Amino acid sequence: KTNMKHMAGAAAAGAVVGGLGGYMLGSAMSRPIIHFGSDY
Amino acid sequence: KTNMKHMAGAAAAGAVVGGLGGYMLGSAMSRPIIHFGSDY
Amino acid sequence: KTNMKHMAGAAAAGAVVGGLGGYMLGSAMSRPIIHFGSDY
Amino acid sequence: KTNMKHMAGAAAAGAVVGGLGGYMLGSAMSRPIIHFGSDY
Amino acid sequence: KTNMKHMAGAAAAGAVVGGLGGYMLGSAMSRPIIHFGSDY
Amino acid sequence: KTNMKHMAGAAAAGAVVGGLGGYMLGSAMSRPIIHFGSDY
Amino acid sequence: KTNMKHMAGAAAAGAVVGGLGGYMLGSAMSRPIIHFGSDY
Amino acid sequence: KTNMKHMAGAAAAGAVVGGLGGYMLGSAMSRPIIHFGSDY
Amino acid sequence: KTNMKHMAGAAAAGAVVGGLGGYMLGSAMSRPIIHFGSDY
Amino acid sequence: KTNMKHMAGAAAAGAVVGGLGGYMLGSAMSRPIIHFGSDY
Repeated sequence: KTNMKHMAGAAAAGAVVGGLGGYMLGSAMSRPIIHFGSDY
Repeated sequence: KTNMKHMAGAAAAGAVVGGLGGYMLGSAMSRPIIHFGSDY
Repeated sequence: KTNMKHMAGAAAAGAVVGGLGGYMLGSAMSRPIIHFGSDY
Repeated sequence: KTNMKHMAGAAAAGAVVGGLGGYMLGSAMSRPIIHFGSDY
Repeated sequence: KTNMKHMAGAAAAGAVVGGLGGYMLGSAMSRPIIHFGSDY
Repeated sequence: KTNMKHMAGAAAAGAVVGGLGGYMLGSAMSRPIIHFGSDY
Repeated sequence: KTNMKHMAGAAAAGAVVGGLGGYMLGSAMSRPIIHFGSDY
Repeated sequence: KTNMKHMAGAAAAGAVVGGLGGYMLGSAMSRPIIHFGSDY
Repeated sequence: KTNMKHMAGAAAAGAVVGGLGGYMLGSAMSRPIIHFGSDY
Repeated sequence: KTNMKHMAGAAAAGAVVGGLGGYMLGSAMSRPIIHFGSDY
């Protein structure tokens, strides 16, 4: 029995926020997640 | 028995928020997720 | 018995929000997800 | 017995929101999902 | 017995929202999903 | 003057090749492209 | 003057090739393209 | 004058090649590209 | 004059190659590229 | 004059190669690239 499981080459997560004009009284929220496969 | 399971080449998640004009009294929310396959 | 399961080449999820004019008193919400196949 | 199951080449999900004129007192909501095939 | 099941080349889902004129007091909601075939 | 040009929500291109039976002395070639609109 | 041009929600291009029986001495070629509108 | 040009939410390109049976004396070539809009 | 140009949320490119059966005397070549918009 | 150009949230490129059966006398080549927009 041979097993190869739960792999990925490259994974990247991020966010870019830019304040250049206007007022921006609110918010700029970002929550990007990456989850692989869990074994049971 | 040979097994190859739950793989992906490249996975990327993110968001770009740009404030250049207007007021932006509200919000800019982003939640992108990536989940692979879980074993049971 | 040979098995090859739950794979994908490349997967990407994200959102771009741009404030350039108007007021934007509301919101700009985005939740894009990607889920692979789970084993039972 | 040979098995090849639940694969896809490339999968991408996202949204683009642009505020350039008007007021936008409301919302711009987007929830695009992609789910592969689950095994039972 | 040989099996090849639940595959697709490329799958993409998203939405583009543009505020350029008018008031937009309402909403712009989009929920596009893509689901493959599940095994039982 | 206000301008919004050359946008798309999500774009994905790929190919899946599976060798499970037969001989496959030939080839399996795939070249899928996606090009947006160019400005002049 | 207000302008909104050359947009699409989601665009995907791909191909699936499966070798399961026979000989396949020939080829399986696929070239699907997607081009948006160009400005002049 | 306000300008918003050449954007996309998420873009992904890839290929999955699987050798499980047969001989595969040939090839499995894939070249998927994605190009945005160029300014002149 | 305000300018917002050549953006994307998330971009991912990759390939998965799996040798599980058969001989694979040939090749498994993949070259997926992603190019944004160039300014002139 | 305000300028925001050539941005992306997250970008990832990679490849996964798995040798589990067969002979693999050939090759498994992958060259995925990602290029942003160049200014002139």
